Amino acid sequence: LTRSADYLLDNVRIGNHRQRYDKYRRYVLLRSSEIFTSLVAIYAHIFSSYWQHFRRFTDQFQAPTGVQLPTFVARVYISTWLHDLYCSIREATRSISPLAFNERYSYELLPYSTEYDPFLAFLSMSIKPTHIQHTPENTLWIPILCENYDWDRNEANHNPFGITNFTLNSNLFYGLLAILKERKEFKLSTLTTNTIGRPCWLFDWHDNVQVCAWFPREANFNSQDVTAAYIIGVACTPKLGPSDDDAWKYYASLNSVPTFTPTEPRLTNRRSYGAYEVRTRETENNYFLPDSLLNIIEDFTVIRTKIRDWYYHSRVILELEDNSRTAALRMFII
Amino acid sequence: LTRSADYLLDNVRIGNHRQRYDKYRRYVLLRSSEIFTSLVAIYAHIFSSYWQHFRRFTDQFQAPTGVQLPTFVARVYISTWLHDLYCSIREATRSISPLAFNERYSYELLPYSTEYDPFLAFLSMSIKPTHIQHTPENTLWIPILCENYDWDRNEANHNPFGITNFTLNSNLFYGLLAILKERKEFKLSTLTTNTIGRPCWLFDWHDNVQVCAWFPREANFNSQDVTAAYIIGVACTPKLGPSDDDAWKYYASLNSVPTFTPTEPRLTNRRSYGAYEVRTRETENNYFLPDSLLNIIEDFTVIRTKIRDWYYHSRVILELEDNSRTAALRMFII
Amino acid sequence: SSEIFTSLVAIYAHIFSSYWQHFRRFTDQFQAPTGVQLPTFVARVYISTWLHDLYCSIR
Amino acid sequence: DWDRNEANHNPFGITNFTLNSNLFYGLLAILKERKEFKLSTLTTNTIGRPCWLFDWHDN
Amino acid sequence: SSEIFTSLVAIYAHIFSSYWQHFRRFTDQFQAPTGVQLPTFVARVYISTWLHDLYCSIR
Repeated sequence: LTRSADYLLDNVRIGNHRQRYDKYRRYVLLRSSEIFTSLVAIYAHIFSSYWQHFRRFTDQFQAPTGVQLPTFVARVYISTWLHDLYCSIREATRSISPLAFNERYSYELLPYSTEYDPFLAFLSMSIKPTHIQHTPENTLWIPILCENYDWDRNEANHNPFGITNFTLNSNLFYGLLAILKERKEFKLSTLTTNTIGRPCWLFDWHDNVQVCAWFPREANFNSQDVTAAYIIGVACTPKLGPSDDDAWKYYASLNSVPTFTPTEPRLTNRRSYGAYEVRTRETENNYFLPDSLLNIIEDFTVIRTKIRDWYYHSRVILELEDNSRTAALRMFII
Repeated sequence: LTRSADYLLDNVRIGNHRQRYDKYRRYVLLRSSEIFTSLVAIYAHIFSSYWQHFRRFTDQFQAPTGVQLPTFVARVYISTWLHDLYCSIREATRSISPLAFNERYSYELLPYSTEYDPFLAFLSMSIKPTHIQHTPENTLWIPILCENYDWDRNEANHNPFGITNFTLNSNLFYGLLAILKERKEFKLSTLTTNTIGRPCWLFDWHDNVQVCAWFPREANFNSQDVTAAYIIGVACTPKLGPSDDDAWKYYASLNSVPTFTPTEPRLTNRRSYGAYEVRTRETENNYFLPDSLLNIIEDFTVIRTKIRDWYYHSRVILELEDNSRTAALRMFII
Repeated sequence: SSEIFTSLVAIYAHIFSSYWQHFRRFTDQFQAPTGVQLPTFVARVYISTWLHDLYCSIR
Repeated sequence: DWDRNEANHNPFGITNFTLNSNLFYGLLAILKERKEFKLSTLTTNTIGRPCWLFDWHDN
Repeated sequence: SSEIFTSLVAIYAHIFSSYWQHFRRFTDQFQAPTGVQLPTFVARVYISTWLHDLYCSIR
């Protein structure tokens, strides 16, 4: 059936058509403050495990409040890593998608360090303009640390992103880097200058422990990205996966039945399915009717319409005429 | 980081869990009435350009009311091919998915032919239970010719599906097969005995020639399937792709604006995207209100819930806790 | 393209009618419009298709 | 004056322009199997010949 | 920078129109600002991007 296929392809009759180009750039805002706290909490314990090498170094500093000194050290460490993560994303967007560089990453910063522990040097490698394949849209996701970046040159009051306990201290950071370098138990790796990241920061984090991949495992991730998502025990991005929601139910008083895992009676029948599914339920306890039913009842004291956006992987047939159908059948069966 | 991943895989923390098995069965109802019409129309053309070879054999039969003899011969040919396609799908579902055999294809027919032209043989090879990979749900789509069949043994009265001009005729069919066999113009092909088909019949057909694939091209189809779908110039199934539904808009009477492919504004934002997208609108003429909302209007002389069903490819993290996070981090940075 | 069509139809109907035994059984299913002989009608169809394809050749 | 209806297509101003797919392809098959009639594949040149460019006068 | 722009847009719209069977489906997603044709729209975007990048190359 390849002669008919080739004949339909020589004309533009059929093909592989898409409306988006291959690595279509999508910005996605990182959490950047939940990640921060998760990492600070995971690193304060590592530091406390070997605190006999930091108890003298930290005698020069004073913690802001009842925060312990290992948490202070971890906070400064992670704030510096975030500061440098901005810069690593910025240099990655220069070789891939210069438009993201022009619109979101134009401000220049040099990184405090080129060496971090093997894990933060792994997320530095991963949280980058990552590429996802074999989903309906072939996308290049660009991580965004913040929408408006609030830069500053005095690095004592410097808090570019809106993180709460963000603290830059070059004295603390560089003393701690010397400690981690001279100690035989701590290992430091240099940051890799790659351009494409890994999906370790894109999984969807749901109710109990339900972390679920909205993209195929093949060509996307290899269980080392699930490990990095595991050590960051929180979501790195908002929910980006597909959802098949039903119609709205309305209630006068807050008699709303709790969302039962016994599968509360959904109104509409399901349309799309996956191998793993999570059922949720959103609420709106003060929703005002959309200004049209109000009109209708006001002249009472209805026509419904809905926009559907069917998204696909590609368009396969471009121009259908009977003569080409008959010619393709004729060169096949004659 | 592979040591940490093996640690998180021996202790079963991360994984590849799915709630649905690999070739998950899904019945999809075939058109079989539009397919029949378009196949008859495209085969009457190939028969009338070679009518000297069929004119003397078909002088003994009479077309029913006002049908031309090529159209009548094509109707008989296509009706017999559909009869045998039932049996192809039945014997394919017997082996794989024996429960769909028991509940959809229990009735036994005997096939009239093991030999058709190359294209009807290709379609017999393709409209078996197709396997679709790399969509959120790894699926096995099973074509259903009809929900109910209305069997009977009278050959001249048999219409096992709801097709208007379905005509079985044994003498005509076997004389026609003999003619196609001895004419060197026409090819014949033995029907294969495969069990998994091809997605030729599964594309989504929209208002224009906008025929689009809701599955990746890699591992699914190869543009011989696009050709086979092209020769059948109609939709073979209902629309199976995903759509990003908007919120309903309300109007008093039929005063709605026309639909704008120039993108009239949609109420909600966008959540899911494809490389190709088709925007449609669904009008509902007679919709009163939810009866609870009517109760609210009467009590007037608001709360709103909605069930969201997120679907994914797998569940990647099974059991999360800080002891395992700390262990898998320590074994990477110490 | 109107004089060419007429003269080509006229000179091809002659070649078709001297070999009409080979086209008689195939063309019994079609009907010529008003008073056209079947060789002339077949030549008209042939020449109209050739002109259709000549457009594409020049394009 | 284009249009897609095959039985109504008359892309030029010719009176008896008649397109017919079944007739054309059956006729081509006949010309192909009859050893009397020759067939030729259309070339893919780009410059023609002046066969059509001469000046025709009253005689 | 604006006479050059128009000269280049006009010269490239013709190149694009010569092979428009490969852009007629791609440009179905866009809408031209005014009575400007779609090959001119494609050429305008092409040349504007080239000018944008020409700044950078001179820089």
